[PDB]
Amino acid sequence: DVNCWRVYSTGSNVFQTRAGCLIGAEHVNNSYECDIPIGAGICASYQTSQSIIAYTMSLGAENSVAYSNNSIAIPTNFTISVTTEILPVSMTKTSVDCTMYICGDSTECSNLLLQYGSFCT
Amino acid sequence: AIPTNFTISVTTEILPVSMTKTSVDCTMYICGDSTECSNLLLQYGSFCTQLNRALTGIAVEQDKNTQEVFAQVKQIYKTPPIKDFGGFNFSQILPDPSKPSKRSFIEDLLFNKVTLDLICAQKFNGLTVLPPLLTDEMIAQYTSALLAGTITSGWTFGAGAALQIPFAMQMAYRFNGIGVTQNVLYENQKLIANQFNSAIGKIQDSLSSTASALGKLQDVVNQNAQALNTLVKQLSSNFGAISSVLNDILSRLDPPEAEVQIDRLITGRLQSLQTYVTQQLIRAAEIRASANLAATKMSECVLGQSKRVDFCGKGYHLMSFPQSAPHGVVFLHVTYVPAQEKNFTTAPAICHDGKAHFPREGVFVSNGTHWFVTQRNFYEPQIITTDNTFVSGNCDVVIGIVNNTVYDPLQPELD
Amino acid sequence: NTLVKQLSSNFGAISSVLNDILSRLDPPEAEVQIDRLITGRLQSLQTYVTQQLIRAAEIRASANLAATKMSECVLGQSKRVDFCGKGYHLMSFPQSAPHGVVFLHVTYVPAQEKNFTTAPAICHDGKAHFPREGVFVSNGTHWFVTQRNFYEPQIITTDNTFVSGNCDVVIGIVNNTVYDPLQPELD
Ligand SMILES: *[C@@H]1O[C@H](CO)[C@@H](O[C@@H]2O[C@H](CO)[C@@H](O)[C@H](O)[C@H]2NC(C)=O)[C@H](O)[C@H]1NC(C)=O
Ligand SMILES: *[C@@H]1O[C@H](CO)[C@@H](O[C@@H]2O[C@H](CO)[C@@H](O)[C@H](O)[C@H]2NC(C)=O)[C@H](O)[C@H]1NC(C)=O
Ligand SMILES: *[C@@H]1O[C@H](CO)[C@@H](O[C@@H]2O[C@H](CO)[C@@H](O)[C@H](O)[C@H]2NC(C)=O)[C@H](O)[C@H]1NC(C)=O
Ligand SMILES: *[C@@H]1O[C@H](CO)[C@@H](O[C@@H]2O[C@H](CO)[C@@H](O)[C@H](O)[C@H]2NC(C)=O)[C@H](O)[C@H]1NC(C)=O
Ligand SMILES: *[C@@H]1O[C@H](CO)[C@@H](O[C@@H]2O[C@H](CO)[C@@H](O)[C@H](O)[C@H]2NC(C)=O)[C@H](O)[C@H]1NC(C)=O
Ligand SMILES: *[C@@H]1O[C@H](CO)[C@@H](O[C@@H]2O[C@H](CO)[C@@H](O)[C@H](O)[C@H]2NC(C)=O)[C@H](O)[C@H]1NC(C)=O
Ligand SMILES: *[C@@H]1O[C@H](CO)[C@@H](O[C@@H]2O[C@H](CO)[C@@H](O)[C@H](O)[C@H]2NC(C)=O)[C@H](O)[C@H]1NC(C)=O
Ligand SMILES: *[C@@H]1O[C@H](CO)[C@@H](O[C@@H]2O[C@H](CO)[C@@H](O)[C@H](O)[C@H]2NC(C)=O)[C@H](O)[C@H]1NC(C)=O
Ligand SMILES: *[C@@H]1O[C@H](CO)[C@@H](O)[C@H](O)[C@H]1NC(C)=O
Ligand SMILES: *[C@@H]1O[C@H](CO)[C@@H](O)[C@H](O)[C@H]1NC(C)=O
Ligand SMILES: *[C@@H]1O[C@H](CO)[C@@H](O)[C@H](O)[C@H]1NC(C)=O
Ligand SMILES: *[C@@H]1O[C@H](CO)[C@@H](O)[C@H](O)[C@H]1NC(C)=O
Repeated sequence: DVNCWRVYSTGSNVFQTRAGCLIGAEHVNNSYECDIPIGAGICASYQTSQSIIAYTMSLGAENSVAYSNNSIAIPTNFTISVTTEILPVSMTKTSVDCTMYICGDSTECSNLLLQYGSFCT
Repeated sequence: AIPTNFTISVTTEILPVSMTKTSVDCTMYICGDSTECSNLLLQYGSFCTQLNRALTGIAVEQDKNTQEVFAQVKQIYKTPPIKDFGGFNFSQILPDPSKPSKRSFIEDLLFNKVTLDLICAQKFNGLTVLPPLLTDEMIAQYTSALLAGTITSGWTFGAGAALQIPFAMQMAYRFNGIGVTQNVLYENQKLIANQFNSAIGKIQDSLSSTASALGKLQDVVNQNAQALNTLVKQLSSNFGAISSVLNDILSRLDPPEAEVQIDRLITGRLQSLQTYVTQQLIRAAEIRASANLAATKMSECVLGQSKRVDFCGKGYHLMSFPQSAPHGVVFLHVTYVPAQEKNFTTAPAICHDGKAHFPREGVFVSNGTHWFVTQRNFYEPQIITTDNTFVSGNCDVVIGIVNNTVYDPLQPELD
Repeated sequence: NTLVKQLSSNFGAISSVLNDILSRLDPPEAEVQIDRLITGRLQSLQTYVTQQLIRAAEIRASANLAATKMSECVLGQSKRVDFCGKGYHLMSFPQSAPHGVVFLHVTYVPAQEKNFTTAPAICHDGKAHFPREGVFVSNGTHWFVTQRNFYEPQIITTDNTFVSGNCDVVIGIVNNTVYDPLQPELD
C-alpha cells in the first residue's frame, strides 16, 4: 500500500501498480497466461539476459463462431478421453491427554488444575 | 386435464461467491510502535503466527472461489455483429460497447443498487484490504463470453469445440427435451419471442424500482464491515489496566511496575483478536459452501439443460443467462409454464378386435363424442391409427378399457 | 508440532520447565507461576481443538461429495454436465489413495466438424414434414436427415419424418421431395 520516494531504497525499473509498488521487474506490453499472481489483474513471470517481467494477464484466445441463420456444424469423428479426479475422504485420528500435556508427572499441578471445572473432559 | 396455451417466464436468482480479503497485523495491532510490548508478546509463544496464517488462508480461498465460478470457458467467444436470432432481443444482457467498462444494462443496474472515514481509522491501526485478483472489468468478460457462446452454439461449447446452430432450432431442441414436439415452436414462434422480450423487460423495471432483491448480497458486506467495528472498539478498553493507551502507561511508570499493566492489556487484546479470527474462519466456510453451489448451478443450468425439478427455477427449464454483481452472480432462468386448461375423459386402452391398443407416446382423450390421442404437455388431438398405437394382449385384463375403432391407414391405399 | 512447541514458552512465568519453578521457590510464591503456566497451556490446547473442529467439517464436505460421485458416476451413467468429467459421460472407475479416492472418468468428445446448410422443415405437397429425431442438412445440392452427434447421411422417407400442418407458418422452410417407400413396392 505505498504509492510510487516513500520507499527507502530505489533501483532500476521502478514500477507502480494498482496493487502497490513493484521494484526489480521490467514492464512489458504483451499478455500471457497468469504464472505468479500479484493483484488487480497483474501477473509476473521469469523469462528471456533472463529477467522477471510483469504484465496484465490475458483471459485466453478470442474466436468468433461463424454464426448464420441457416448454417449448422455437424461432427463426423470422435475421441475417447480419460481424466482423473482426486478427492480427500478422511484425515488422521488424534487424541490427547489433558492432564499429561499441561502438567505431566507433577501431583501438585493436578490439584491446582482441578479448580477449573470440566475443560479437560 | 390438458393444457392448451403456455407461457415463457424469466426469474432471477442471487448468489454470493466471495467476500473481502483482509489481513491484520498481530504485533502492530496489539502493541503499536513500542518495543517493551514487543518483548512481552515474544514471551508469549507463537500466537501471532497462527493468526497471520489463518487470515492468509482465507484470503487465498477467496480468490479460488471466483476462479472456479466464472473461469469455465477456455476460449473467449464473440457474438457476430449482425443480430438475427429469429426475433429474440438480447440487447439488454449483451455487452454495451459504448461505456469504457464493457458491462450490459442489467449489470449496471445491479452495480448501482449495491452500496459497498470508517476505512481510514482501520487503515491507520494495522488493518489493510488486499485487492481482488480479477478486476470486475475482467469478470464482465468471462460472463460475456459465456453468454455469447450459449446463444450461438448451445450446450456444445462446454463439451468440446463450439458448433454453430440457428437459435430457432436450438429452441426446438430445448422444447424436444422437456416433452413437447418440435412443431409447437415453429407454428407459434412469433408468439414466443413476444413473450420472451416482455419477460426480460419486466426484470430491469423490477431492479430500478424501490425493491429489496439484493439483500442476500448486501448482508455479507454488512456483516464483514460490522465485525471490524467491534474489533476496533475492543482496542479502547481498560481490561483492568489504569488506562487504555499504552503510551501513557509507558510515560508515567517505570518498567518493573508497568510490566504488569502491559501484561493485563495484552491478555485482552490477544483474545479480542482471536475471537475475530474464529468468526472469520466460520464465515469463510459458509461463503465457500455457497460458492460451490454457484459453480454447480453455473455448469449445469447454463452449459446444458437441467432435468432436476426446481433446481434452475420454477417450471420446466429451457436455458439460463449469467450476470455479474459485486461479490456475487445473478442467474436469469427462462422457463415454460402451461397456462389454459380443459377437462377430458380418458381411458387406458382401446379394444378394437379383442386386442388392447396402448398409446406409443401420448394419452387417450375424448371431447364427449369422439376419441383422440394427444401429447401429454399440450393439446393437439390426432386420429387413432395402427401407426400410432401398439397392441399387447387382449381386452380382458385392463381395468378400464373402452370401445372404439382404429383407422388402420394401410388398408385404404390398396383399394 | 506447534502444539508441542507451545510447551517451550514461559507465558510470563519465571521458567518454562514446571519442575524448575518448584525446585527453587516456596509453595505460595510458585503457586502463581504454576497458575500462569496452566492457563497458557490450556489456551494453547483449546486453540488446537477448535482448529480441528473446523477442519473436520471442511473434510466431511468433501467426503459427502465423494460418496455422491461414487453413487452416480460409477454405479450408473450421469447426465449432469461437467460432473463426471469434461465431455459426455460414459463410465468411471474408482481407485484408492492414502486418505482419499481417485476417479478415472471415460468421456466422449466430438473431433472433426463440418459446415452444412440447413432447414427447419421440408414441405412436399402442402404438408410440412419435420424430422422425427434428427436434423435436415445438405451438401449444396441434395437434402438428407442425420443424427445430431455424428454425421450419417440418410435419405428422407415418410417413415423418417412426421407431418403437421401446411408450410405457411414455418419461417425458413424449403422445397424438396419425400421418398414415400410404399409406392414403388406397391407396383
Ligand atoms: C503518488 O503521489 C505523487 C505525489 O503527489 C503523485 O504524483 C503527482 O501526480 C500529479 C498528476 O500527474 C502531478 O500533477 C503532480 O506533479 C505529481 N506530484 C509529484 C510530486 O510528482 C501521484 O499521482 C500519486 N500516485 C497515485 C497512484 O496516487
Ligand atoms: C477418426 O480419427 C481417427 C484418429 O485416430 C482416425 O484413425 C486414424 O486413421 C489413420 C488413417 O487410416 C491412421 O493412420 C491412424 O493410425 C488412425 N488412428 C488410430 C488411433 O487408429 C480415423 O480414421 C478417423 N475417422 C475417419 C472416418 O477417418
Ligand atoms: C395462446 O397464446 C396466447 C396466450 O396469451 C393467446 O394470444 C393472445 O390472445 C389474445 C386474445 O385474443 C389477443 O388479444 C392477443 O393479442 C394474443 N397475443 C398475445 C401476445 O397476447 C392465444 O389466443 C392463445 N390461444 C388460445 C387458443 O387460447
Ligand atoms: C430490442 O430492445 C431495444 C431496447 O428496448 C430496442 O431499442 C430501442 O429502439 C427504439 C427504436 O428507435 C429506440 O427509440 C429506443 O431508444 C431503443 N431502446 C434503447 C434502450 O436504446 C430495440 O428496438 C429492440 N429490438 C431489436 C431488434 O433490437
Ligand atoms: C368433438 O370433436 C369432434 C371432432 O371430430 C366434433 O365432431 C365434428 O363436428 C363438426 C360439426 O359439424 C363436423 O363438421 C365434423 O365433421 C366432426 N368431426 C368428425 C365427425 O370427425 C364434435 O362435434 C365435438 N363435440 C363437441 C361436443 O364439441
Ligand atoms: C366392446 O366390444 C366388445 C366386442 O365387440 C364387446 O364384447 C361383446 O359384447 C356383446 C354385446 O352384448 C356381448 O354379447 C358379448 O358377449 C361380448 N363379448 C364377446 C363378443 O366376446 C363389449 O361388450 C363392448 N363393450 C361395451 C359394449 O361396453
Ligand atoms: C452431395 O451428396 C450427393 C450424395 O452423395 C452427391 O451425389 C452423388 O454424386 C456422385 C458423384 O457425382 C454420384 O456418383 C452419385 O450417383 C450421386 N448420388 C446422388 C443420390 O445424387 C453429390 O455429388 C454431392 N454434392 C457435391 C457438390 O459433392
Ligand atoms: C416452394 O414450392 C412452391 C410450389 O412449387 C412454390 O410456390 C410457387 O411460387 C411461385 C413464385 O411466386 C408462384 O408463381 C407459384 O404459383 C407457387 N405455387 C406453385 C408453383 O404451385 C414456392 O415459391 C417454393 N419456395 C421456394 C422455392 O423457396
Ligand atoms: C507500450 O505501449 C505504449 C503505447 O500504448 C508505449 O507508450 C510504451 O512505450 C510501450 N512499452 C514498451 C515497453 O514498449
Ligand atoms: C373440470 O370439472 C370440474 C367439475 O366441476 C371443475 O371443477 C373443474 O374446474 C374443471 N376443470 C377445468 C380445467 O375447468
Ligand atoms: C465453416 O465456415 C466458416 C465461415 O466461412 C469457416 O471459417 C470455417 O473454416 C468453416 N469450417 C471448416 C471446417 O472449414
Ligand atoms: C437469414 O437471414 C437473411 C438476411 O440476412 C435472410 O435473407 C434469409 O431469408 C434468412 N434465412 C431464412 C431461412 O429465412
